[PDB]
Amino acid sequence: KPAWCWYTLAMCGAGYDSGTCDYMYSHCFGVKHSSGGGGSYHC
Ligand SMILES: *[C@@H]1O[C@H](CO)[C@@H](O)[C@H](O)[C@H]1NC(C)=O
Ligand SMILES: *[C@@H]1O[C@H](CO)[C@@H](O)[C@H](O)[C@H]1NC(C)=O
Repeated sequence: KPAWCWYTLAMCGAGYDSGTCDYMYSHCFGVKHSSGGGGSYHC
């Protein structure tokens, strides 16, 4: 994994954050869930 994530422990969401995440929603933990596809950037 990159220098942003760590594992699938799923820290945030369980009080670790203001229930708020970032890199996790980037399909790094497997918690995010959408109807379409997402996971894109305006690079
Ligand atoms: C969550 O963020 C709020 C500010 O938006 C802050 O006041 C609060 O202490 C934070 N809580 C945690 C667990 O990070
Ligand atoms: C596009 O931006 C990404 C970072 O979001 C960067 O890693 C990549 O090198 C950039 N590619 C080009 C062609 O600018």
